[PDB]
Amino acid sequence: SRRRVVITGMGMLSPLGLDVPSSWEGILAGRSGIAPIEHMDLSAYSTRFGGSVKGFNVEEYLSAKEARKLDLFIQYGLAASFQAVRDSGLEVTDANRERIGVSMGSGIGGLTNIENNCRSLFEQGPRRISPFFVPGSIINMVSGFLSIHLGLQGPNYALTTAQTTGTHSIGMAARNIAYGEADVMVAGGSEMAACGLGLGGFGAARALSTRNDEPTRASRPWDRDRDGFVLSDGSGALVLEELEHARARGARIYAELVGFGMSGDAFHMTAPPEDGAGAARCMKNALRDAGLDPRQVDYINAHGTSTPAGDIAEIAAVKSVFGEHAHALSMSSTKSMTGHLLGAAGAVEAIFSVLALRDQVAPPTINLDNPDEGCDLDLVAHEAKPRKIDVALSNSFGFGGTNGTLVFRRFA
Amino acid sequence: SRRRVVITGMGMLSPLGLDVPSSWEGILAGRSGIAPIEHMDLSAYSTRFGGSVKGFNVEEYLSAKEARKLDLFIQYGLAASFQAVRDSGLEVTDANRERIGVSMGSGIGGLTNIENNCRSLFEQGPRRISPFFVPGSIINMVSGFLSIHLGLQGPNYALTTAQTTGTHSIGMAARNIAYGEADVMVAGGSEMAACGLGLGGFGAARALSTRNDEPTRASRPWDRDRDGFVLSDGSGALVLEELEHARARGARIYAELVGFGMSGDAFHMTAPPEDGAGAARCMKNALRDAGLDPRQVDYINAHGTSTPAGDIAEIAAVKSVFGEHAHALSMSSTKSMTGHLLGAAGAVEAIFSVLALRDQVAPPTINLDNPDEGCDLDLVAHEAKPRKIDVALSNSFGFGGTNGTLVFRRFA
Ligand SMILES: CC(=O)N1C[C@H](C)Oc2c(F)cccc21
Ligand SMILES: CC(=O)N1C[C@H](C)Oc2c(F)cccc21
Repeated sequence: SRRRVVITGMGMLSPLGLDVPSSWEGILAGRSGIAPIEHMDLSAYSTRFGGSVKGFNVEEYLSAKEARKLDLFIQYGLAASFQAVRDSGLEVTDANRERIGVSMGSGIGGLTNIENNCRSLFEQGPRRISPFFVPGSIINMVSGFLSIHLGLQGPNYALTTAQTTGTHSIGMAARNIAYGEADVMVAGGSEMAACGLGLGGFGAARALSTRNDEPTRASRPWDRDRDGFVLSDGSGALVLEELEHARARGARIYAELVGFGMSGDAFHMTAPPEDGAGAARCMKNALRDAGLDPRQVDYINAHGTSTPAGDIAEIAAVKSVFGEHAHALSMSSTKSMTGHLLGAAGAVEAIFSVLALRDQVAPPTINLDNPDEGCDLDLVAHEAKPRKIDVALSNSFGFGGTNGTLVFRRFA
Repeated sequence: SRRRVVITGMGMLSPLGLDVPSSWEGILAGRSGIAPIEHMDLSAYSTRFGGSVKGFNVEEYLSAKEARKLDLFIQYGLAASFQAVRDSGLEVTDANRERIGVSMGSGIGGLTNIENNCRSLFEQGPRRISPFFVPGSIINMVSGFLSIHLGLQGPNYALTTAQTTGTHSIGMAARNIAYGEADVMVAGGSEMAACGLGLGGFGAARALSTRNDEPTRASRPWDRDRDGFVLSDGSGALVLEELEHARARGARIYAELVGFGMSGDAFHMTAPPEDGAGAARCMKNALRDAGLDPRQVDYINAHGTSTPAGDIAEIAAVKSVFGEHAHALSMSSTKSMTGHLLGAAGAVEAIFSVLALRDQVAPPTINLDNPDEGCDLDLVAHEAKPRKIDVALSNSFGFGGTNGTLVFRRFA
């Protein structure tokens, strides 16, 4: 029968820091992690900035000879995963290794590596493709390499649900534990899509902000002057653990994962419906799953991408689900500061939602200078808001009409 | 307690055929789908052959306009999915659409689109990248497009576990139904990694057969002269359905899905442990999940990739799990005929496992001319074997050490 699931460990690389505390300090201070991209020449591109991980040292985690064969999305995913496992205090033994698994996802995975090998193929030939091309690039290898390094023999898989990946990964991992398929899961996501194909591809779709001359002000969810999302890199990982398992070993419990919702829009390959009907169905599924009155919700970490259609669909969904309570909860987009980490967005934002619960503070939506028509909720404009938070919701929506909602609450 | 899950619809593209019954006729006749790859200059490549889909007509499924937006692997995934839904007879309505979901996956995703867009980027610059590059290449777009086309509002997601993708997709969709998150799921996988990048990337690892002179004899699981796997393209999809839901509408039931197991080797990035310890744990987990004793298994559809280490690990795992029953079951690799469809392997092989139950026949392992040291099981060498089959397993053992096993049983 269905078991309870708590969060005992968290790990992060973000545009705001190389761990969780440094990232959360930036969040509460309203700091932007967005800047012109330094790692490649983008003069031919319509967008030349994003949220890079700054000063990442993979040799804090892995030998250079290994790191050299792994795409950055794997390196980031492993770094966050190692942080989360160390943060949990869990010791992997012969007695528990079959009961610990991993579900770390990505939207696009090792596009940098694939692009670089495609260049070798076209300019030189197939004789110059890296022997590590497949295991160093494909999405399931965060889960794979983490299991090899820590000895995890439980369920080993990866989700790829575009911008919903991190949320689905955590929710599905929580169901594994709930249903008895595992006692512990490391779950979240990682992304590094800032290569020519990624920036060029999102650029060709005209999905990105082109605020090149003022990158820190580009991501402005629900602001009338928003012009699309800001591409960002990094990783979030959480250690999810069955409650009695956590209690038995005296684990520090950050919060309880009480609800998970999924739904499909069945509307459009890339556009969200204006009424946010799929997002509403998803949140209602999650609140029913959590056994909650919707009035219990204190804080929503929105998807809040800074796209024209996405931001207004989320206001419409929150008003539909919460009615008059929509005006009492606080909702913010931390993508205002981090930008959009794509398949990692739901992972870092689950962590921010747990820290909102730990610290009793709603992170700000920076850059919300002029809220757009209908954007008249408490969106925590500009400055962090200390407040009572017993229940926090994290929402994600993605290409394919794919929706995910996580519901966290304080654990006594 | 848990609901029962049956198979009510199947769909396929393979190197043997453009649907299930054509592919299966090929399988029982011992026909190879392997041939030199056409319309590519593979001069510089060490492998020039594979399993292509022959004569695929996407306009049976999609408008020319929607087809131009989607990678081949997505086209193949949608063809299998549409076939499976038609085969099921299911009518989607306002009363059930929130209870019907999709989990169609891929191991490597859109390498053909990535190649073509790299060509544009490198030749002409980023402003020639296709506007539909990202949404037309990402792995969750089979689930995405299918949900939009058929109006499916249930759980919408995509797995990517390398060569285990199709097995995991089917198993996790079965869990969704068994635990009441959906009543119907479309599940499986699709792959198109011919392309220069697949043949080049697997070739760089020296993982492929290089038997260019005799492509149909290349894939020879457990044969002492095997020299690696054969890359193949296509798709498999099943309609999974809660039993009472199937009975109420008078569905034709092919078989029951009674067990699903997962494990991680936690061993190596691409090679299994010599004794297949992880594969043994996975099969034991799947049998425990079905409440079956190993003695009850009649037929195993092996992973059987034709890699020297993989094939011998499976023999050890099966001997380990089945003890004095290990010679009584029949185990065959249909990859001997189809080659290795990577993330679609487990999807087409689940279908072959269901059809073994329907038709009471073990498909052959073709090319098994000289079984290797210790390969002394009933590997159904050369010719199909009519036999009693009540319980059929399908195994996938993929990169990152990620394992899946499905257990099917006759339904009456
Ligand atoms: C875990 C793994 O696969 N390792 C770790 C091992 C210590 O070294 C490596 C290497 F040199 C090159 C590539 C990978 C690895
Ligand atoms: C030592 C080092 O730089 N770090 C930083 C990070 C906050 O935690 C770590 C970890 F959990 C596992 C391995 C390394 C590190």
